[PDB]
Amino acid sequence: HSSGLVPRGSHMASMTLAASWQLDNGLAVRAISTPGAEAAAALVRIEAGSFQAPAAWPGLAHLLEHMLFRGSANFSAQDGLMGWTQAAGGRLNATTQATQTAFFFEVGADPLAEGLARLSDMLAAPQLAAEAIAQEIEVIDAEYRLLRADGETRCEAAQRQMFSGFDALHRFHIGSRAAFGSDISALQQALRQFHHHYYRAPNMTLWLQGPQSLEQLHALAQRYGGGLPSGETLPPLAAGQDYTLSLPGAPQLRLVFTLPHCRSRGWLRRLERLLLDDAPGGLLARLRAHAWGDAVRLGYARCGENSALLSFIFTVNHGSASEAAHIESALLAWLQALNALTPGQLAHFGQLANRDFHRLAPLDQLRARALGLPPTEQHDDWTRQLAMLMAAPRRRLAVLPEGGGETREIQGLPLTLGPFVGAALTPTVEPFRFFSASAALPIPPLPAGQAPLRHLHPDEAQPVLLLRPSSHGALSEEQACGLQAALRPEAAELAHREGHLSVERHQGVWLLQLAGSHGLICHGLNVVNRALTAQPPAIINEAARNLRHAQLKQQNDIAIRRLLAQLPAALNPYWHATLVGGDGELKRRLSHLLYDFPYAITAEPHPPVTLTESGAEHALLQFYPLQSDEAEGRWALRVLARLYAPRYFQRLRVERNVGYVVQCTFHRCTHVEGLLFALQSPTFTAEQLRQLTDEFLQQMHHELTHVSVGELEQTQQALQQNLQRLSAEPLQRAREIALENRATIAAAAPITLTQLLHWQQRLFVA
Amino acid sequence: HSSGLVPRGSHMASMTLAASWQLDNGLAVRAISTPGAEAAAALVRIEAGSFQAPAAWPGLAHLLEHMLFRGSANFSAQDGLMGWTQAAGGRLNATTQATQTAFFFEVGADPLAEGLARLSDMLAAPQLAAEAIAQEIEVIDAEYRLLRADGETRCEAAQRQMFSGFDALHRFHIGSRAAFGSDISALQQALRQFHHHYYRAPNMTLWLQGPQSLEQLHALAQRYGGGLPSGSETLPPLAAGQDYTLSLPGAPQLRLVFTLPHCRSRGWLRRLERLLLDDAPGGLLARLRAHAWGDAVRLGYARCGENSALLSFIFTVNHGSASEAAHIESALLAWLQALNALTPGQLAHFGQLANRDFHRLAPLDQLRARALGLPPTEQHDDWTRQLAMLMAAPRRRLAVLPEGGGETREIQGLPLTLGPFVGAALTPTVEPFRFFSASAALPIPPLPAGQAPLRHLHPDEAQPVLLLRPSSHGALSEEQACGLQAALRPEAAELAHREGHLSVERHQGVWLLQLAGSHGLICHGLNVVNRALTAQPPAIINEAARNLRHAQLKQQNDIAIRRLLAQLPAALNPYWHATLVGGDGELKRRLSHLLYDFPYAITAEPQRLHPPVTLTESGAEHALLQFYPLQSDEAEGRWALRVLARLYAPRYFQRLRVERNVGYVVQCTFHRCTHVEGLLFALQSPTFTAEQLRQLTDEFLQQMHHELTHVSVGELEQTQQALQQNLQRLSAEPLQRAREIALENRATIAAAAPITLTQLLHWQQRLFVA
Ligand SMILES: [Zn+2]
Ligand SMILES: [Zn+2]
Repeated sequence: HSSGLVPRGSHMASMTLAASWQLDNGLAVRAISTPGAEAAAALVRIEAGSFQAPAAWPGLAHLLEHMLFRGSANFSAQDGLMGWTQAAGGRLNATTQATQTAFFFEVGADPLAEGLARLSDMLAAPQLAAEAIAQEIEVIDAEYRLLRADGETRCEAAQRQMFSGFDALHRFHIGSRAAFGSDISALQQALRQFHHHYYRAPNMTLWLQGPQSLEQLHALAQRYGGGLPSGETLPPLAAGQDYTLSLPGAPQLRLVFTLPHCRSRGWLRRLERLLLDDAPGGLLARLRAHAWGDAVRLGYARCGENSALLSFIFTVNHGSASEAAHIESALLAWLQALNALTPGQLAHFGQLANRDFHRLAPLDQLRARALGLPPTEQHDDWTRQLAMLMAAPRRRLAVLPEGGGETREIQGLPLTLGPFVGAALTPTVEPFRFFSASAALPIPPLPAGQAPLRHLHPDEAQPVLLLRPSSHGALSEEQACGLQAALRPEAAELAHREGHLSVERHQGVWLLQLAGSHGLICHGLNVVNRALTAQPPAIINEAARNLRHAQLKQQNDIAIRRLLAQLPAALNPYWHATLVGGDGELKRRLSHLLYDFPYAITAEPHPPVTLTESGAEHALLQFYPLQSDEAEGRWALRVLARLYAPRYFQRLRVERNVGYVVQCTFHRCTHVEGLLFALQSPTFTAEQLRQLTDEFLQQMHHELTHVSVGELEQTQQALQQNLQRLSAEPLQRAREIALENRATIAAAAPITLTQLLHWQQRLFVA
Repeated sequence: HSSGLVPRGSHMASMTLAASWQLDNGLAVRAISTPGAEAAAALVRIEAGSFQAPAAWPGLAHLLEHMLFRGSANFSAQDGLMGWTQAAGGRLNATTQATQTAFFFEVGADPLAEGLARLSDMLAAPQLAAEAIAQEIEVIDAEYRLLRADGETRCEAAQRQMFSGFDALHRFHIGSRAAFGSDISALQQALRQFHHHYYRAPNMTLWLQGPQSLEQLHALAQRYGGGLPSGSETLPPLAAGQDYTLSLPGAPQLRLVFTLPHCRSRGWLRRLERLLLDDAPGGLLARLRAHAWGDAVRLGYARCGENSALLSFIFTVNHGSASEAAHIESALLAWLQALNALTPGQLAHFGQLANRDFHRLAPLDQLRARALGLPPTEQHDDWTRQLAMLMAAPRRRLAVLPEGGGETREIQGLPLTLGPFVGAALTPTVEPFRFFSASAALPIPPLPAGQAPLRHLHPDEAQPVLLLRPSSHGALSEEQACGLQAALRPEAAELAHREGHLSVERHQGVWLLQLAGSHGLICHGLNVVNRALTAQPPAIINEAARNLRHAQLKQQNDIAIRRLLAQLPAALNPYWHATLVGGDGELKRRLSHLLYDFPYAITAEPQRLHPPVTLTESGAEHALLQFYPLQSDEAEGRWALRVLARLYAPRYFQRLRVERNVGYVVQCTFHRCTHVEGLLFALQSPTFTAEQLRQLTDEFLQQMHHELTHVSVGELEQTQQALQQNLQRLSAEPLQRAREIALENRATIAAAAPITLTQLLHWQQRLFVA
């Protein structure tokens, strides 16, 4: 027995903390305190969506969402949450779904009260000015014309067509000039009645997440949540027909199960993490090995208080009938396999799934809690969930370029629906297998040869190896897809051992990234050399299907995103290697193992771009790069961006309705920093958009002289506060050290308006 | 629809992360990364306890637990975990339970690998030397004789007597000179078969928690957990038997014991506990106190086998009459039925409140809870099914009274005076319980015209804390203190739901009223403190009297060395002083006005030396307790004291506990008592006398008088660099952080650091020669 008498002084860990409340008005509150965090975020969810709009007002809810950003009893639209977030360099978005609606933002810690002040106000007392309604009728009709051509929007309408239950399921919900009406006065009282009936506190939930303490978060809830007003069932979905949908693009198989909507939905996040696992033995490895398919994602959509659709969305290869039957047969057997997961496997994959979640940004964590997949809990009723789903009614949507039927107006969208030509399911008897025990990491042999290696922040912890091609074009598009296909099994294995391996584009720059312990990078780099040398023909084929899918996906994007895709190639055989962290002996063993990397490793040693599109949509992407390498410039470009961005949006989006995409931002692309302008319009031509951007630049030429030195100091403090702090997670942190060089920049701060005005004109005149 | 094109680049929040693995060898690993934490901790739990010892070797497990801290293949007892935790100033302990055993430590972050090295080595390859066995038989037999006088040990033996199911339940498990026997080489073969059978990786779970990344913790778990043995039993559930009355000195108790399946999710028990211990009006404690049926409760949970547990509700009662016991059971059953009605919002509020108390624990204690106690709550845990499982479970009653009849008998090697349970009838229907649901806004209190003084450190800084403390030790009686607690305890629980804090607690000898929260909250709470504390109804003064007598009886039934620590503040020695630590000038000034109506005169804080204190006990236990106060209050002084204590602490332990078994309690530690800092020595022995123990401490101070000059400058530089890192950090929680600022003065203590040997020994002189 212990020989101690008095306990040693003890200091608590200071971890994440949660708390739940119900205000006296009926608002539910969920606070999450994350000490030390950079960002704070908030989200209000309302229990009403599209399905709750009156049958006579299609898209009423969509319109209400737009209009809440158009001014409230204590804030005009500019001083409201939209304009305040933009000045602040925050994030902000909202979503109207079938049965629920949500509004949410992300800012720095301190200005949280001001943000909730405005979120609370727009939710409680929107102006709903007839004049604003008139404007947003046009904005939605534009979004409606654009949505008539969107693959996902039409896929989701098609999926709902596979089920029945109630009228709203198959209604039009986007809205349109036709549907909103000529009587702007009767539209505005429909809005007021919807808002008055559903935007009550007993019908809302507020999530709060920031570095603030639970006590500070409670007070903000009481203060801003207390100022919301105080004061009906859908039947469940029944399975109908399978279908085929004809759409341009890579073919899909979407298996859609109709499920009850349970309170405990974290199991679905663990299911997602297993479904998306690339490891050998899993579902994706099997589909690729047989060239049945290449990717999957999970859709979950609540359709009512006790009714939901869960959709497994496969990108497939041939789109043939026997392909679909093999895929569905594989999914049902894999779901069976998941019954055998041991407690340790459920915990391992469950907490793997939750750390994918904790790595999202606050805004996106709150989104997932409110409308997406919650965090996993280790004592859910896993096998009871599994048995619910495998028995749930399920229908199949094949999406194909040629599919049959003729186009038809369904839910206000053009849907070409034809019968599903299915083959018989053939039992999948081959066993699936999943990670369980992690063995000791092999110790690779070192080559005698040796390649050059940059080593930064030596002998610091959490080492990261970054391998990148010399330039844009030193690695081809088809080679990347070959890299990703071959390393995908192995990166999955490394993720269980807590290593990271990825091959991804980061701001136009292909990076191979390797991180973990010292053993992990050594073993992993060895695995990379072998996986990429003798490439079996499955993986060449898969790489060719992935590239085809990537091309088809691009041709079917909206033009402004397609123009952004085209920016890297408009701005422009050896690789470079940089190790960030780790000791000297790590640097040297990696030096040897890099010699067996299949590509030679060498040691590391633009005028404005205008892109346009014409036709059914008009788009302008203007990139004004900074020619210099100076610290004072790259600082000024960021201060300029921050001052320009809210002005650009307010002038061209809210005042004049130039189009649905309106954005001026700082952007880095293939190591070139510069200012980005983006516009896409249904009416104005690309050249008309370039004219209005030039007009905005001329405006800024004379307006920034007059910026209150109050506004400038607050802007240069705010951006030095965002920027001096390197990232937490070491992959983002390793790029910021090796590539972006955030450190050297807040160095040149602050500066005078004379120096800023100087950098302005150097940037936007020839 | 959104008008953006490119995503704004964002940084993740750097929160807590968790991961689980299984090594090739079968070890389960559960990691928790706590970025920025000061401490790291590790626990290994082994699926074997006392019930698993062979019937022929009473106490084999207890001995194995003692003998694993006596050296292993790569580490002596001094270089091993015990001595190494002592050096680095960390925490260490172990527990053998009915069917499970755990070893765990807590240290600073960086040296975690060193501790895993030692922990791994002692779990895998203990020496188990005969000379140390025979030596440890003595320590345990002394622990046996002491435990035959422990109230809780005997209570836990009586509870098992109310159940049946398998032989080990009622066996003797402490061990004794008698039970261990004279054939020491046969004892050593028994240990080693026990170890070699149960101490293998497939039977072990490793918990690690620190500021390290998940990838680092994973690497450490591989390195040290992979060096554990490889290569790969049930007990039947428990039947209810008899109720009992157990006769023991001390405040009467009632213990209601439910026999349960041992399920895999037990976090619902932590929510039940948060509800059980809630002082709010409408709940269970408030009802017992309003009727003077009893004054406290706690929850016990004991795994007994793979699908058998005992859950025990342990009430400190008032009178202990048959009628009182039946009122308390009637209330508990009604209350458990009340918890059925909790809404999902109430389940989420109390479950997360519960987890917040879990997260206030130190790393070491979180790991203990996970492995052996109440895990964290999960918000979708079939609450009503587990409540329905509990309300349908067989249950038995143990009244514990100072005189209960029957006559002593030897049961589980313990003296137990079991009597029949005198049982009244339940009260057929009884009043409804109610629980917090909605939080209304907080009342704004009105100011008085008067005004009081109030310092104000760290102005206009967030998370303010109001500390009211009496002027000295005799400014508030141990009677009024118990009356303050009884009047605020209701009001403190309600502020806890709104996330403020209100406490009247003794902090290192200093009574302290603490209030923390928003500015609105402190004002409201301070106003409530005044109203609740002005006029106390006889109910509240009775409650205080019951609580005072309970404190007295607990004290005079504790182990001697603990009773002497309780006397140290008295042996060292009516207005109040007001401090605010954070907040506006307007907070300070309105607080200033609201303090005028504090029923005790507040004054401004004013601005001597104490000889050493020797406390002693003689009788069946012999205990000595010496506090050598530092008599100045210079910085270099209050630093040197902390260096010495760090240097002394393992030396005191290695010589007196290990090298000479001088007793089962042995400790040298810096200590701080009613504002006096100093060095504290504590010893308790079943053979040496208090004056003989004083002699070894006298002797020990001379060894360091000479030996201290000869300390490797690297060990001193190292000792001051670990001291300085830990000390310069101010606490996370704002209350501790408030005390450290406004009382302890932690910042100043390290201003003087480092120090050279000449004034370290200069300070050692003043402390002990005078
Ligand atoms: Zn012991
Ligand atoms: Zn829209």
